[PDB]
Amino acid sequence: DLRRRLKYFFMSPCDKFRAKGRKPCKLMLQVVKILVVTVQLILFGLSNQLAVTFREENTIAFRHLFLLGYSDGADDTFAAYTREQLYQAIFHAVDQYLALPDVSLGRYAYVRGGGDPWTNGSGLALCQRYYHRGHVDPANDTFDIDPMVVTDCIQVDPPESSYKNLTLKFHKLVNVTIHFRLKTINLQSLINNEIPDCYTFSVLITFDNKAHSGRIPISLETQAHIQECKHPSVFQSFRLLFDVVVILTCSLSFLLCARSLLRGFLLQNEFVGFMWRLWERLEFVNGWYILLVTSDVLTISGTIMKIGIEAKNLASYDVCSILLGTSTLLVWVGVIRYLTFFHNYNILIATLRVALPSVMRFCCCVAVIYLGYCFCGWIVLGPYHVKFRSLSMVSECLFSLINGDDMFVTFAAMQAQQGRSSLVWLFSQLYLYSFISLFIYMVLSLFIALITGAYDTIKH
Amino acid sequence: DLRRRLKYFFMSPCDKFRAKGRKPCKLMLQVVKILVVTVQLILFGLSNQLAVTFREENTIAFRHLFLLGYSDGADDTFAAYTREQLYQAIFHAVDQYLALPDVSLGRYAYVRGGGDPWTNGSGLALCQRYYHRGHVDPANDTFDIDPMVVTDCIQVDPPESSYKNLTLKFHKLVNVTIHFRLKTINLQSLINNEIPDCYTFSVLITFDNKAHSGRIPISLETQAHIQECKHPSVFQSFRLLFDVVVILTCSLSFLLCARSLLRGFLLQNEFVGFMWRLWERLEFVNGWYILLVTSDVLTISGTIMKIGIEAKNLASYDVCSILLGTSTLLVWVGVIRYLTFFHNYNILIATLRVALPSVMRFCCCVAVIYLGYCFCGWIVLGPYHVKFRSLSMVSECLFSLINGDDMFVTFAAMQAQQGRSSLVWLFSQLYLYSFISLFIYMVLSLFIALITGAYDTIKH
Amino acid sequence: DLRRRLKYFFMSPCDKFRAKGRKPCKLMLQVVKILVVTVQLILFGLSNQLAVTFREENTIAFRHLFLLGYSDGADDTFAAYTREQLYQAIFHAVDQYLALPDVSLGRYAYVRGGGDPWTNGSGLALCQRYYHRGHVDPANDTFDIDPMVVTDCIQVDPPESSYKNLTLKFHKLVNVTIHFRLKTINLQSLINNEIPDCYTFSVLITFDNKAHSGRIPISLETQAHIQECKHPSVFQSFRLLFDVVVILTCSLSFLLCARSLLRGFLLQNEFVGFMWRLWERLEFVNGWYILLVTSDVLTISGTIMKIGIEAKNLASYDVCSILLGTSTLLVWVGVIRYLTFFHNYNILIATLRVALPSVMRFCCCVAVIYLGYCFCGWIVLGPYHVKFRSLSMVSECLFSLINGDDMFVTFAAMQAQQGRSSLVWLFSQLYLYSFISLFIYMVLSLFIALITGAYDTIKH
Amino acid sequence: DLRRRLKYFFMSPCDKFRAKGRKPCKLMLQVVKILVVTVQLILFGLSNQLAVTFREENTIAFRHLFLLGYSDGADDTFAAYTREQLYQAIFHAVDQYLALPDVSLGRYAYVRGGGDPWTNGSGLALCQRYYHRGHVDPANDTFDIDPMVVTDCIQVDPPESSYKNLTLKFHKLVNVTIHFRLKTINLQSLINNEIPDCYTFSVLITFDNKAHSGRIPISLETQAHIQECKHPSVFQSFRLLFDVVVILTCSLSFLLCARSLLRGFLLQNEFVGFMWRLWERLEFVNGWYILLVTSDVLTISGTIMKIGIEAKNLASYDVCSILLGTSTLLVWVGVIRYLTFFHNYNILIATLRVALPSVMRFCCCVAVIYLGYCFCGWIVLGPYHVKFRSLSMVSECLFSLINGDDMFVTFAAMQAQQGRSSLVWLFSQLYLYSFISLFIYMVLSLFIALITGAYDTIKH
Ligand SMILES: CCCCCCCC(=O)OC[C@H](COP(=O)(O)O[C@@H]1[C@H](O)[C@H](OP(=O)(O)O)[C@@H](O)[C@H](OP(=O)(O)O)[C@H]1O)OC(=O)CCCCCCC
Ligand SMILES: CCCCCCCC(=O)OC[C@H](COP(=O)(O)O[C@@H]1[C@H](O)[C@H](OP(=O)(O)O)[C@@H](O)[C@H](OP(=O)(O)O)[C@H]1O)OC(=O)CCCCCCC
Ligand SMILES: CCCCCCCC(=O)OC[C@H](COP(=O)(O)O[C@@H]1[C@H](O)[C@H](OP(=O)(O)O)[C@@H](O)[C@H](OP(=O)(O)O)[C@H]1O)OC(=O)CCCCCCC
Ligand SMILES: CCCCCCCC(=O)OC[C@H](COP(=O)(O)O[C@@H]1[C@H](O)[C@H](OP(=O)(O)O)[C@@H](O)[C@H](OP(=O)(O)O)[C@H]1O)OC(=O)CCCCCCC
Ligand SMILES: CCCCCCCCCC
Ligand SMILES: CCCCCCCCCC
Repeated sequence: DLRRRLKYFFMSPCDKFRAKGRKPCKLMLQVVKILVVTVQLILFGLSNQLAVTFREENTIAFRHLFLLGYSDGADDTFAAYTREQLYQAIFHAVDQYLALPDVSLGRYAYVRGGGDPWTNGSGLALCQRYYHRGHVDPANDTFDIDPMVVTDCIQVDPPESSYKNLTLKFHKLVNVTIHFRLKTINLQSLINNEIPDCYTFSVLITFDNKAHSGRIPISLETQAHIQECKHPSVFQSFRLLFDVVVILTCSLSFLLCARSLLRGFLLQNEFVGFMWRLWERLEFVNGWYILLVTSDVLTISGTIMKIGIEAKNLASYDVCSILLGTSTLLVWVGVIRYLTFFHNYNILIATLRVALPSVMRFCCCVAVIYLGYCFCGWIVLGPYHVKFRSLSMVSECLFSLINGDDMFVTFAAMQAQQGRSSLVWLFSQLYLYSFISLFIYMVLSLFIALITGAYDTIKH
Repeated sequence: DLRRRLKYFFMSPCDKFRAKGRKPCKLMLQVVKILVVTVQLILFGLSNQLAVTFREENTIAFRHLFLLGYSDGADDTFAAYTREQLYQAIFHAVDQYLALPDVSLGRYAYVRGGGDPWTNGSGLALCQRYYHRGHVDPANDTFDIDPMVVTDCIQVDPPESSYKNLTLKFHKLVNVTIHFRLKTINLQSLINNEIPDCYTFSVLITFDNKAHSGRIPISLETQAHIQECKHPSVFQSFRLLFDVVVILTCSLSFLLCARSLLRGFLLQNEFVGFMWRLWERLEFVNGWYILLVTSDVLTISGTIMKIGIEAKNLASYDVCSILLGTSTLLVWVGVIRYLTFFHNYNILIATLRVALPSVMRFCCCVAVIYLGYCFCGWIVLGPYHVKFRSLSMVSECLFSLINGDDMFVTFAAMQAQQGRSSLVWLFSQLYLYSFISLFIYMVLSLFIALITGAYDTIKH
Repeated sequence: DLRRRLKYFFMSPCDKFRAKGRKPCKLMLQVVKILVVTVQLILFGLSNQLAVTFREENTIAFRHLFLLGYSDGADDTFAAYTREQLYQAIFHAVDQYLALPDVSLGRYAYVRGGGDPWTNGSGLALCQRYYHRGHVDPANDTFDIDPMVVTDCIQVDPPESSYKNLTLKFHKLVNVTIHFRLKTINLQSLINNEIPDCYTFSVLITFDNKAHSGRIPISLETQAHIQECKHPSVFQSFRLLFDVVVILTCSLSFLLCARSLLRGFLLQNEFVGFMWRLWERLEFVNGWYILLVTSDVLTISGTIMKIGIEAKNLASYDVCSILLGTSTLLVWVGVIRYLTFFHNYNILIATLRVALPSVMRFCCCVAVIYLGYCFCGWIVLGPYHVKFRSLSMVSECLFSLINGDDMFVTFAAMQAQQGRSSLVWLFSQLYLYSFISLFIYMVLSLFIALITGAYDTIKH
Repeated sequence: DLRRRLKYFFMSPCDKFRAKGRKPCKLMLQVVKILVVTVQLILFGLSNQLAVTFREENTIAFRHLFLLGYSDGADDTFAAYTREQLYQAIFHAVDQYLALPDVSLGRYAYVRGGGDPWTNGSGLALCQRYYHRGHVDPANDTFDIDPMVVTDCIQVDPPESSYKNLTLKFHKLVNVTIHFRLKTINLQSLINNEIPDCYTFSVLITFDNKAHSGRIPISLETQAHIQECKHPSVFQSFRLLFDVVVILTCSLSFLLCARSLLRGFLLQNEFVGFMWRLWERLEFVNGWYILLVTSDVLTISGTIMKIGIEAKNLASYDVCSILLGTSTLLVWVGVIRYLTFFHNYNILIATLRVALPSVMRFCCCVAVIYLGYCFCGWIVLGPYHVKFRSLSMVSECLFSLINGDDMFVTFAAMQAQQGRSSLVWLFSQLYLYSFISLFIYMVLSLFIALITGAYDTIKH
């Protein structure tokens, strides 16, 4: 009565087909889903690459146009050190903004007004921020500071020199910023056969004095707002149709998997009832179907967001990419289920499955030692070692060391400071050698031993 | 009747010699083949190195001569950013072309005419390509584009300034190219005792505006056409003879191996016929002889191509090198057969052979997870990480991570973008840590376990 | 009588609670200790990061202000090679010191007098050191040297050119130094909500001729003396209270652990006495409590030093950081004790414990081979290889090689010297290949085997 | 009669002492030998470091003084590309040579005459080498060359401009060289308390045109001839005594070890004779004593060479360093013998010993595959990949790949050439992926398996 039903429920697709001759719709549906999801992700990535490259190339051009004495690879060290240098950089940026139409290799339009920091009819805002009251007398070890920040900002209209009278309050200066906007048209879209779209680049140039260290870093950042151009004309819809096909495939997969999960739950309820006459009742849950339902939800939501983005109604590229990428990862991981139907592959998959619990437990054991080392290295070596400045950076360095990467440079950075502090150098020697020896000779060896033991258990 | 024949067929060379005292011609033939094939490959590579160096040195000299403000290591970032910069670069290249006889350290001759892009009597072609109709008004978010490309190209005759009147259509410009040819004689051939040959370098300088990003990259490429000089004269054939010797050795090896394979097939047919009174019948096939026949074919074809190339009748160096290198690899791999005749080496070789099937199956299992990670990383991190821009690049990065290479720089690239997008940085942390942990603690451990299990099976 | 007491003594916390229902104060005390110690370390590190950054940024600004022709990344090669270059560098540094008020982006005050090398009223000391008697005649292979060093030093008062008359004794010059001090106020302290403190930077510029090689390296170092500003005023104590809480928690932990250790010792004495009617009697010692007592002592001492430092009465940041970091590492390592109470985690921890003795013995065996290789590589390759200049550097290089890091660059450095000395290049080939092969194929394999054997022993 | 003698012969030092109470002179002699040999090596290395640094610093100073437009890190790319550049470089070098007394920071004396290439009274030789007859007409694809090299060389006397009339035969130029010598005194010897010695630097500047590629590399090399200064005088022998002590210790060790080996041989002869009433008779040979005798010979010879060198009668630093380093390596490896006397260490050492034969056999099996890959990669990728230019470089790259080092850069170098040749890029993908997969997943796994099997054999 019930034993036959339970036996059918826990049977492989091939033997299920032999038993009842039903159509294996779900399996071919999953194959088609993998295909279409991968194709959609590839097309989306190819489309996004072009936009990313356009933005990056424009920003590099802006750095070469507006930053005085800029060269590639200098982003992290580009700074001013004298009052003359700072004035020259600021005035050069403003003059290049005013000369852009006659000098630039790109074609840019000016944007006026549109809220702060710009007044009406103003294209460029040159704003200096300094403390409301600042009296600093290091000679007398004295200071009187009101930390309230005051902004004083000059407005420059593009053509068709009040900024040259700028006077900086160096002793109380917090920062200087230059804000402007440039409109351009992405013609290289025609390479991919699309229609050009209209970009507005919001450019911010920052001269940062918040450290008050005598060194003022200079940076240029851009933010791109993309719109559909309002008058396209190119001499002489199969992308939304594919998105709809993807949505329908994922919807059908979700419905079939949900029906299977519901049937499994009903059978579990029947079994518990008949056994009245949780690790065991959760044996009725097909984890692969949980994974498939999750991937279907992620794909549908990401495809809706993609439709929005490609129509220019949305600009949340990161979230859409994360959803689509995670769903593609899950659907490809789901291919392991088909390999589990064959004995030779199932041996290896079962080995991994039976090893996983002890691997996780050993990871928990190793984590406390690893975290102790992280904290110690951060506190002791952070003042001296560039790779130990932040806790996340320390963790990345230690993790790379565990895997035998970037070891000699880590030792050499401390070598460069051996003469300064001998105690810190000796401590670094002990710290690095002990950590590496412990984690390579003993920890990774035990991971290998756990996997080998699981494999030997499976093979018998 | 037949059992004796089958026993003789499946016997080692030494015991075969004991049984019938026949001459082991094939074994010494294989030894000689390995020797001569390796010698030929070494000579060919030594000869190709000189030509490669000559071409590379000439091209570096051209970059220093013709690119304004060029310096070594700037190939990937060399670009123009202003109209003045572009004009200066173009005019500098043309002026250096015209001044070459009096300034260059090399000796070059001019080439005139000879088809497009050059007219008759013209040495240098300066061509600008722009859209047929281009109206771009980013101010009004408007554009009218006919994507048909128009080429307008100026011709410069070498001496024995109409180009100075060039006017670039910056808004519709697709690219600018400079084409010319230089003839030189490779005298350093005398270092290797050969006869100098005549090179024609086709030089192409590209100013690329296809991105329309305000940044125009500049590159110089060369193509070398090598000929026999028509009037050699050096004050005061044992290379083709060696090629013929190689061809004959490989032909004899091919014939002997083919005869052995035919005999094996005949014996298999006899055995099946007698067993009437495919994994078993393919046991009659000597795989080492399949490999030897393949290597003989590859060596003969590559040697024919090499004879053609060295006479200057062919220029397909890549295919010839691939054929000869693959054949040399195969003949060296064939030395394992001789080690299989000794018990202690055969133990290890048999271990590898019995492990291989499960290793391939586990590779198949690991491949789907790896590919899912590839797709996810490409879509999510490609906009932010230089190592994740293309799918092949993503695969290379992930493969290097599996083996503990370039890990910290991968983490640091994302560190550099933590402030921008926190969600993407957190995702990258999860992505990298999970991938590395999974593939190093569990996957490589299982490869080790598979090999160890195979070894323990062999030793019992 | 006694067996019950001994059984209670060697019981887990849960079963102890069942037996006597006593309060598990020590366990929750240890949890609280871990929490507060970690919080204190994080706060201390965040506070120290700001000061480190302030000092580093000021020093970089000084290098750009005072070193003629300095650029970032040139610290290790910055040098003078002509007499004119050296004079220009010295005079540029002094002129920039005199012009600092009108050119610097920072706000600095001059410091006068205050002991050597400065006289009263002098801000900058320009001192040249040369041998008392030096006659060097390489033409006649002759020299007469009195190695006693003479110091002649010019004093410059800051404003509100006797140094321009400096004449260097080039042939007998030992070095040149420029000493001065600058007072500044650390305003960026307000970012962390603290009160700005007063920094005195002692700047030393060295032109070093001790090698007498014709190349004089130039360096700039700073030493920061931090004080409480004597007239703070910022428009509109929960850090010392936390330190006191930490001290009290660690004191209570120390007392409870000491009481437990004393009770264990008394029980051991009773057991030996009753067994009259050291590896066994030390079984009565709880090693986790030894570790906890050590961590308590380190935390208390480090917290006292931290209280001193934050009040500006102490400047021993290195020792305080080492104490606090080591204590945090120990308290996090102590979490393993709680995992040992659960069978599945205890299996892995016990595996590590039983493997440790043989791991240490094998480390001892490997150490002599490693040290022999260190000495050989230092003596043979040190003259030619940058990574082999010092013994500690050699050890770092070899250790990185063992773990598969920085291998190809090590080979390439010797490749760059193959033409010079063929014998040394061949020796380096043998040396590197043999070391790497031995230590990767055999040594690490044996570490894996030891751990696997221990794991198999534990699982049975 | 004999069994007692054989039993005594094969006994440990402790049990030997119990049996006969003889003095263990050899063991303490070996301890003293290790100590003194290590001390000698350390002192020798510290002494050599100073001389190496002096030579390197002088050579860097020469590069900055004599090479026009030279900067650090440009050694490998420093070249001339125009006739004007080459003339300027040559004339700048000669002018700096003539101005050296008034410009250099070092103190140098001129050397005149003394054989070729200098005439009597000449300090600098400026020599150009070109073909005897050279007619190159690339326009007509014609050339008439007599490869005999003619040298024409101008002589410059130092002061107390015929070279300015140099005319270069650019079309037939082989190279240009500048030779001169400078005498200096190594004053920094006083830092180590030694006596300054007199250096003669032979400086060679080469402008190399042997490629005839239009790019002429420029290099500067030095050769240092060190002498004892003939008139030392420093205001106000325990190194040779230590060398004699080392020689005597090694002589005594050699004699005792030779006596033991002779006794072993005599006992073996007795045993074979009595067994009449080679793997077994070589069991009578103590391999540790063979090693000790070798190390004694190497140490004595190296110490003799060191005595010669330090007296300035010899200049063979490389051979002496190799001898002393190898001997120190051997004496430190000999410490394993003492660990073999203890069971727990002997287990691990015996594991390594019993694994070694199969490890060597597997290395032999792996070598043919590795060499096939080396040849294939050299021939196919050498034209395109910098890491594959020479066979030794290919081997170093592949060995580094086996150990997971420098993998991503190897892939990226080929990425940079994907557009050029797609066939070569695909081949490189297959080549690299297959090599790395094979050698990491299967070969290293089998090394681990061999060691684990040996360990399990030893433990039972
Ligand atoms: C009255 C119906 C009410 C429910 C409505 C929804 C019905 C619906 O989704 O059925 C899914 C199946 C295929 O679903 P599919 O997954 O291909 O097949 C099922 C699975 O193999 C399942 O095993 P697991 O996958 O391991 O859980 C098994 O237990 C079911 O048998 P069982 O029923 O005897 O237990 C199968 O029917 O059938 C269609 O797909 C109908 C196509 C119709 C024509 C389409 C247009 C031409
Ligand atoms: C009538 C003949 C028609 C066929 C013509 C071609 C004949 C031809 O290739 O024979 C190859 C053998 C050597 O060939 P070689 O490979 O050295 O030797 C054979 C292999 O050992 C083979 O074993 P596998 O290699 O394991 O398959 C074995 O079965 C054969 O014995 P079997 O015949 O009893 O079965 C051997 O003869 O003999 C010559 O090489 C003759 C030299 C002649 C003189 C050369 C100039 C001085
Ligand atoms: C007359 C007393 C003289 C000694 C004075 C110091 C007394 C002192 O430290 O006791 C520690 C314990 C808790 O200490 P705590 O560590 O939580 O608990 C002890 C441990 O569990 C110990 O095992 P191990 O940790 O494995 O060694 C066990 O043997 C002891 O039982 P036993 O005594 O039967 O052998 C327990 O009492 O009790 C308080 O903490 C009192 C709180 C009082 C109220 C506080 C304010 C509200
Ligand atoms: C008539 C003698 C002719 C031969 C002359 C040379 C004699 C010479 O080298 O003896 C070495 C031994 C110490 O040598 P040493 O190595 O310390 O000791 C020997 C080893 O232990 C050897 O074992 P292995 O090392 O395993 O082979 C063992 O067989 C010998 O016993 P056996 O003789 O019963 O077989 C020992 O004598 O004795 C001195 O060192 C004498 C010191 C004298 C005083 C020095 C100044 C105060
Ligand atoms: C039948 C249930 C077994 C678990 C399948 C889900 C595995 C997901 C891997 C991420
Ligand atoms: C006797 C047949 C066994 C297989 C030999 C071929 C192996 C080729 C390795 C690439």
